[PDB]
Amino acid sequence: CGIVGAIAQRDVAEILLEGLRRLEYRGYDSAGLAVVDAEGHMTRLRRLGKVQMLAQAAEEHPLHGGTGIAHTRWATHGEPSEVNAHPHVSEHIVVVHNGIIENHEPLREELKARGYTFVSETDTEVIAHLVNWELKQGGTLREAVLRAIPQLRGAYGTVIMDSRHPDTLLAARSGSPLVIGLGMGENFIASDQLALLPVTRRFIFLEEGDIAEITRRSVNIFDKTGAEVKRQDIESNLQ
Amino acid sequence: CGIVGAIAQRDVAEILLEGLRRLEYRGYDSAGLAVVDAEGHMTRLRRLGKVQMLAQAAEEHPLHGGTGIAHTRWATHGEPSEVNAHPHVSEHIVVVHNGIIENHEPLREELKARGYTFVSETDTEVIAHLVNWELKQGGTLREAVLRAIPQLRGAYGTVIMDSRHPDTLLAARSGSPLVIGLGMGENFIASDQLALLPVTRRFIFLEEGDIAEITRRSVNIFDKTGAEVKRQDIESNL
Ligand SMILES: N[C@@H](CCC(=O)O)C(=O)O
Ligand SMILES: N[C@@H](CCC(=O)O)C(=O)O
Ligand code: NA
Ligand code: NA
Repeated sequence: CGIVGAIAQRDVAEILLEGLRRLEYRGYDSAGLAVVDAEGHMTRLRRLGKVQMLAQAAEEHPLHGGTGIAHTRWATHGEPSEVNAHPHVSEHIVVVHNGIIENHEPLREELKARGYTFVSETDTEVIAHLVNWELKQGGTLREAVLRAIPQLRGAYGTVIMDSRHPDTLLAARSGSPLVIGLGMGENFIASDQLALLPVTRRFIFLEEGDIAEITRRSVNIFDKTGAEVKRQDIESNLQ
Repeated sequence: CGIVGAIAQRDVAEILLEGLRRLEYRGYDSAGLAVVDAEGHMTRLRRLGKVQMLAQAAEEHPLHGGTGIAHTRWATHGEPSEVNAHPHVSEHIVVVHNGIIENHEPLREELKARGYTFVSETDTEVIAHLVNWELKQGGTLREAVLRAIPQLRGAYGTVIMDSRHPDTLLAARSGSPLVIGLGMGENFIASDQLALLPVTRRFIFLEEGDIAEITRRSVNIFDKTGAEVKRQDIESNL
């Protein structure tokens, strides 16, 4: 239900937690985050419960790394539990997701035949294993995500990262909002601009069907056929 | 003329240079910056001429480090030259300064007598040598600055760092404006809030006579008797 992501030189865990504090929708049930450092070391922490519980856990095990994604969940598929909380993983592929993957069943079956173990009951987890699958077929994360997204049906927003290549985040808007926040030598993404105001006031709103490749220094947006599209940045005057 | 400073986890050179670009409208003859990394390695680059010239040189000497100060100068003491541009140094003490130190002559002679060599013709350089002097007497950078400031007369603002302890910046407002910009796990300072808008919208204005010690995580403000004062932070989108 709430997504925040960041790709920066500085540690982003505190920015992600502050973003989640700004995305605490009535009835959400769990929260989690994953950060990866420059050497590809990933730390993921999830909790059934409130962002404050996650924040307290993060205080104990300080999470270093300039690339990360975080999520508050409002469960639709799978009961609230830490196992089902986001980020979900498929080895090096880490995903957070808002909305629903309608065709999760057939997809889950295909991936199971490809040798993938599902550990959660969520529709989300199919996104992770599928991008893992596509990436195995060769190409960059952007290319794999371009192949993946058409296979997914439903109303969703997702941000994906590959812990082996922590210099890029991929994001796709396909029935649920996402907005990019532009920083200086760092970039952010959230499902609501309100999450990002502490660190930037300049935004690019993704449009329906947009897939964005975000690095510390560049934002490149494409549609599903892989065509590059131009989206305007705007300065927000909200406090 | 324009001052920008930053103390962050990320490299700050780009933020400093952008801050200077935002200050060019005030006019200036030279500009410079200094950044220090976590290990105390200081890189200083100065140019007679435009910020764009400095930014170009920075592109060849990519400056790494999370603590730094930068300045555009409008010369009052000493002709425009790279030697007279700030930041000025005294070994590990590095200073940028707006305004004038009216009593620079007596202090310069005093510090010359004390063994310092002045490389520049600026009043500014006395600040660097004086803080270096006071620090030799013992204490923290904050303590040394508290002892230095009362010796200076003039209408000025200054930001000071010690490359040996890159986790703190000291700033003193004594007749020329300075504003702190509050970030998340980083803090900034400038002579004009316009310099800081790209990175934050929350500010604390230093009041006359305030001496601030700024770290990545905290801002502690004192008066000249060393008393802690509380200043209000305000949000200001321009
Ligand atoms: N359907 C996903 C995401 C729900 C949401 O948008 O929070 C889940 O149940 O985990
Ligand atoms: N008096 C100092 C500072 C001038 C300024 O405020 O730019 C100098 O001449 O370098
Ligand atoms: Na869709
Ligand atoms: Na004064």
